[PDB]
Amino acid sequence: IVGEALEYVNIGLSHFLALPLAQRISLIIIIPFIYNIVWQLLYSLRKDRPPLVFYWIPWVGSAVVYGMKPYEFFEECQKKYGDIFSFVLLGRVMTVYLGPKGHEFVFNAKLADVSAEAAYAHLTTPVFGKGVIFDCPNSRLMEQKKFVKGALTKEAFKSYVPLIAEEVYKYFRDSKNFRLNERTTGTIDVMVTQPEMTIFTASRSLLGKEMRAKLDTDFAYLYSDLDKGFTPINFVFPNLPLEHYRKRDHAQKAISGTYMSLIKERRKNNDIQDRDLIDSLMKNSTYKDGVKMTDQEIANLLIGVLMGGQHTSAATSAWILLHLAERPDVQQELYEEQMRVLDGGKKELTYDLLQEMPLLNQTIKETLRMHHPLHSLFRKVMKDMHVPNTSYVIPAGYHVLVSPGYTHLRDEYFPNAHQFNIHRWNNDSASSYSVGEEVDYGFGAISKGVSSPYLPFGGGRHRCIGEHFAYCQLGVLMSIFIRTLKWHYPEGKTVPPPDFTSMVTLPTGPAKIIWEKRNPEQKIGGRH
Ligand SMILES: CC[C@@H]([C@H](C)O)n1ncn(-c2ccc(N3CCN(c4ccc(OC[C@@H]5CO[C@@](Cn6cncn6)(c6ccc(F)cc6F)C5)cc4)CC3)cc2)c1=O
Ligand code: HEM
Repeated sequence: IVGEALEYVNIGLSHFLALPLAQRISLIIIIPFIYNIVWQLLYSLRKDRPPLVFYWIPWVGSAVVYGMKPYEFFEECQKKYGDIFSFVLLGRVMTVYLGPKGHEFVFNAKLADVSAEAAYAHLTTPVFGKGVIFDCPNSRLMEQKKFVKGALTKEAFKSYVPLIAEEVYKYFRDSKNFRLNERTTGTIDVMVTQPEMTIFTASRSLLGKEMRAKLDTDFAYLYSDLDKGFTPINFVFPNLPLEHYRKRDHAQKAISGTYMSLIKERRKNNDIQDRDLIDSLMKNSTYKDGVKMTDQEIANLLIGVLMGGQHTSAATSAWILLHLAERPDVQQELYEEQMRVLDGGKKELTYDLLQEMPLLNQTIKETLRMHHPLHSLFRKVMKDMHVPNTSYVIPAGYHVLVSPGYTHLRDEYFPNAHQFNIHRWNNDSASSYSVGEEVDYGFGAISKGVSSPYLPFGGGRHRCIGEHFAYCQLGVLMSIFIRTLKWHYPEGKTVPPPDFTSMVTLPTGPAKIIWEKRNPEQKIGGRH
């Protein structure tokens, strides 16, 4: 008889429940630890699954090392399993596909196969507000990107360039970090100066003079509040009853409220021109089904667009300054270009003249290669995906992770990849371009192929639409920096390592540089 054993299960269950609440808790710990380790070992037997990176702590997965040095993580994984592999991240299984084929597999994936908004909505909806970007169907996103692109035209850029220049000179004149009319040399932290320069120039151009004027008041503090709410933690803890989160939410309401105030006032004046992104969205934000964006959605879309461009651009100009700080040879070469194109500084900078500064654009290009702001782009897998030329199947509920920034740093695709060399882009200074066929997902014709090893602006339906705005802003900014100042490192200092745990791969601060005026007696005019 074995029925005596079935009794003994029951008995065992009872004897278990009467263990001391000390031993019983550790069992509550030690059991999932063992099952996890067992499940992985069984998972490796499955060959329609990409290799899974081993980990001890359940749920947490490889979060720590991935968070701290994702490119070094990816390299070790790549050496062991090749380009396709999975790892556990805070409850989620990420399947990484490295290299150009990975770009193709994720960026060009079927709309039915993956979802970005499913990956990203928690990160962004709390910050931007409802109804826009990733809080709406992909088809709504496609048209929003079309609306915003409508204020990012060549003629807009011609009008923005002098507005941006004015803000940069204003910042050199009035900021305590510079004060060039009073000081001929000084030390700055680029992680302090660049976010300020960035929001000032982006506000003035995209949002207009009134909105820029508000950053000169206490209202600036709300931007700082909202800004602090744009962080990776939102991936895990989007909302939780703390101080941090209420300021953020308050800020969102307060800032969207201000844009709406301006919007409603411009319409109640028939004062709707072609100045800024606000005018533009007012005139052009009706979807194809005839539904119009609400004033709230318009305001929210403004916040999203300003916030995203804030962090990518601010990090990029910081890195540019940092790399040039140890390359007086490159500052020198850039200065010669400025003198040539602007006739010794006589000519006023314009959008057309910016396009005749290939070395400057190449410098932005090379900084975006060495410092892709977003080291990992995500999609949630919605339908089972088979990985071509493999037996691999990525089951729904997984996430795919693509990382062009990792490929940016591979010697195979960029010789001496960890060397800053703007001349690798000689006669190839364009922000990006297509090597063949194009396609349109609803916001303009863009490259069909996404196989370039250089993809700072992504590709496919979720491709950036800010690239030309960013080059315009970075271009004006760096053209004025170069013409006005030389700079270098404090003794024994050099380019800092990136902080891969922040929203963007900004430098680990404080990252200080020492500036000095090229023309000590040059004064910046205007009232203050
Ligand atoms: C827990 C213990 C801790 C210890 C120390 O290990 N740890 N362990 C692990 N980690 C860890 C691990 C990983 C990370 N992150 C990985 C994910 N990252 C990330 C960032 C942004 C992303 O943005 C998605 C969209 C794309 O478009 C944007 C952006 N944009 C594009 N153009 C302009 N803006 C956009 C678009 C349109 C708009 F209109 C606006 C927008 F914004 C938003 C996607 C991914 C951040 C870093 C951080 C920390 C830890 O910290
Ligand atoms: C150096 C500057 C920038 C870089 C490197 C950059 C990079 C990117 C990348 C990689 C994506 C695709 C994300 C994904 O596929 O998951 C993206 C998307 C996007 N970016 Fe940018 N970006 C920059 C600046 C800007 C600016 C200045 C704006 C607005 C003025 C902007 C607005 C957008 C928008 C609207 C999307 C679409 C997101 C989607 O369709 O899912 N970006 N950007």
